[PDB]
Amino acid sequence: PLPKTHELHIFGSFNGVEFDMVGRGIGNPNEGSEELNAKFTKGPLKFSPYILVPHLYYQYLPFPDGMSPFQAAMHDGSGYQVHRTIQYEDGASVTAHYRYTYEGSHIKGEFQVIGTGFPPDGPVMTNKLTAMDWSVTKMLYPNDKTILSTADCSYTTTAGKRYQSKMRENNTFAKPMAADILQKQPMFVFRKSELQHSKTELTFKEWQKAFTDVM
Amino acid sequence: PLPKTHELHIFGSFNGVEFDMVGRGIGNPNEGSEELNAKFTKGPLKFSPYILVPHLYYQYLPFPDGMSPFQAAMHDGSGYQVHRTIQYEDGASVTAHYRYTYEGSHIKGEFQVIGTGFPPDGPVMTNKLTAMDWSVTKMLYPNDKTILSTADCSYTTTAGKRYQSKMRENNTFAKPMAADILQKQPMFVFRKSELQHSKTELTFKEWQKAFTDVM
Amino acid sequence: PLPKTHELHIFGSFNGVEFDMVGRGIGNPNEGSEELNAKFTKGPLKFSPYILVPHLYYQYLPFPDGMSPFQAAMHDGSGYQVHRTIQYEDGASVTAHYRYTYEGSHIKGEFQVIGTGFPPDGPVMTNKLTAMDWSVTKMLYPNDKTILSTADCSYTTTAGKRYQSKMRENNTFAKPMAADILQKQPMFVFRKSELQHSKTELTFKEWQKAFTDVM
Amino acid sequence: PLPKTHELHIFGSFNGVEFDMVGRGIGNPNEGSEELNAKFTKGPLKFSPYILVPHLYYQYLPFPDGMSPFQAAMHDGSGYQVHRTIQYEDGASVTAHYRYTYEGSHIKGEFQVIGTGFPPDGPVMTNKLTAMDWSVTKMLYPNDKTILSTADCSYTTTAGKRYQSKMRENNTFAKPMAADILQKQPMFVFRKSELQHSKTELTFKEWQKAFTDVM
Repeated sequence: PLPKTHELHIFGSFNGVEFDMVGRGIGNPNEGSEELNAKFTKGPLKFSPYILVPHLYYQYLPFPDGMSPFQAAMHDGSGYQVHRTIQYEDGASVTAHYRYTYEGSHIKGEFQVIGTGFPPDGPVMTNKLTAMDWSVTKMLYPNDKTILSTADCSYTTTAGKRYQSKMRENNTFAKPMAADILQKQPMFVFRKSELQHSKTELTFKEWQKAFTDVM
Repeated sequence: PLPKTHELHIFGSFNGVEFDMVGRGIGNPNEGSEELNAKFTKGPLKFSPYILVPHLYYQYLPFPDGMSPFQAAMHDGSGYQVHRTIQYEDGASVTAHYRYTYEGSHIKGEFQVIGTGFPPDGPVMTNKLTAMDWSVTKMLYPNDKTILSTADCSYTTTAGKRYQSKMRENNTFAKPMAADILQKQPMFVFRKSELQHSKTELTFKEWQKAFTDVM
Repeated sequence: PLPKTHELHIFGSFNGVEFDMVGRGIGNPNEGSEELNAKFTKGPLKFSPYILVPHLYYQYLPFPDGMSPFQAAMHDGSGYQVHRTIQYEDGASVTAHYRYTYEGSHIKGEFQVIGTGFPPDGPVMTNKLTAMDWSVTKMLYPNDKTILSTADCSYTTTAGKRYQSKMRENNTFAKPMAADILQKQPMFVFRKSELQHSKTELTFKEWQKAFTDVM
Repeated sequence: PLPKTHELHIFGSFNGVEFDMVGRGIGNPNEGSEELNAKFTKGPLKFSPYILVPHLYYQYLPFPDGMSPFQAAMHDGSGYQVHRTIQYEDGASVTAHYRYTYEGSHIKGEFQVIGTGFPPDGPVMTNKLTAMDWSVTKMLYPNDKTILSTADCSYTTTAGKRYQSKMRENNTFAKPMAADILQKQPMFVFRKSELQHSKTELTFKEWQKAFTDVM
């Protein structure tokens, strides 16, 4: 059972201040596209909404020859969990844990996001991020139940210089990934993200494309 | 009030498997010592108990000329939160968030600890860790409510090759730290740990000593 | 002109033991292909020849809409230098500096390569590396004379487990890169490498392809 | 023999522009002190003289119970080489290789230093560094000929924020280090630095102190 709709709940804190957000979306699991609308609960954000982009659904991502491991684990209900760290060039750090429940073609996401060390005068706390650069993630399978994923991420700023980060995650599966997934390493994923936000809501879209080669 | 006793609740998961642990302890805040006993809330652990050492109370740490910022925040109840990431040389990662409540001289710790990507054949999952090397943490105060602390950590193993990690954390304070704290940077902290564990319990001791100089 | 032939001189040390290698080769600057043969002056190497892969010619890399900055800089003779760091998961490190001279369509490379801390019983020093995984490099242009390039690299080994590294470099240009090159960021590059080696010598090939998108 | 005098030759480049320095100094190998006078070869530095601090003689460093391995390698003439990498918070990097010859108690150092990616508007290239913070280096001995040393380094700057770096090195010994040295790990080294500079020259002092404990 592959997804068509999803809900999001982010909870946690930024620089010691609790925050919470809910959203709902749609996507196309055959084309790795998704979109989400989220209404900011109680007034504006005290930080750049662009910082939320990674935390705003790999179940929408197909692989070249068949289901992604993410899709397979939804389809058989065994599931996976995501444990992510992001280290920002100015010393800030975000840690995140993602858990999912499924009903038919509907995903429910419960995302714990904790951010600290954002400089009060930095681009995140002063809302100077203007967009997130397209990215390539590299995935390896150190064992049959664990994916290690790495990316070098970056945002454009109003200043003109890019705000960089290193993103690392483990994806841990309750059951082993299928042979035909494991035999194709490394696996890369190209992602494009678009965020438009106003005072009291945001609209998010992501396109993802898995590839082993470009030549 | 300075602390004299504490209790510990750790909850989270390692390699996707929930675990939970409680214990009780004592310490001397004039001398930066502590002692903790804990039982496992389910038979033996499925990983080296030595991996828990950083998660097993900086309120017991004084500074050279007065209270640590940790002590001052316990004393006036305004408090601090710890956000820690540990990256292990074999690709495992741990993220942690520490929160505290105070009842006079008593500390209640609620510690979320999430570990992923420990190789099933690695020294953590096959219990080859023998002890935690003595360590030096470097602390800087990038602003008046934030400490950034870093350390290069290592364990001895049965094979005799060290198991290394990099530890990084923010400590985020509700109230600005005192000017006299903010004046002395970098501040270093020496730590020694000992862990004795058996099948169904562990005993933990830590000594901590702040210093700006050794000459 | 665009390059058609090249020679290689690598000098430096691995774990404090000097080594030196010369080699010659050809490539197709319109397709991003190159190959190289090098005889060992003093018989089979003291470490895995696979470790040399990144050090065995971006002048053969075209860009999607015309010349790469590398090709342009060769064209006007103004040139560029590469300064590269590679950090291996077992604590080893390599630093490298590449300088080039040009005689028409022939490239002469002088590469200093210094490696240290490769454990004697590790996969490099005991020749357990079997191949270098295909890679994706992310390139940004923090200023008009500088590229910053990052890749997460990995080799296959005999014992099945991957041998990972992080590769970071600057490419520094004597004259600014063209505004047309500077406009399209990030720029990714896909690389495939092939190495075969005898007791006597080695043969190396590389295919590189630049892309801003896969969709 | 222990050292009492040294000369220095740094050669290399910063942001692809060659520089060269020669200098002369003295020190006390029983107390871990040194001083150096050094001259800028042509005109002033295009960059902060403070960036040079780590490149401006562990032979002066005694150990708590006897000679450091650095001093023992000098004494018997077998020697060691230093291979150092430094990663700066704004994306810059320096690699250095130190080689030494000895004539009795006189050291001759030949230091290759290569720096790239320092932003033209950053604190190095616009001369905003004001001092190098006191530092603690952690040393481990993964094998009997190899030290791994790590330190988190920081400078004060004119803009009211620190400029941080991560320094990593291997020190590689032509002869095995002594077992009395190999048995005590980790070993830490505390270092203090002072720098003064004019248009034509600088004066540098360092104090180093090895310690296994502070309690």
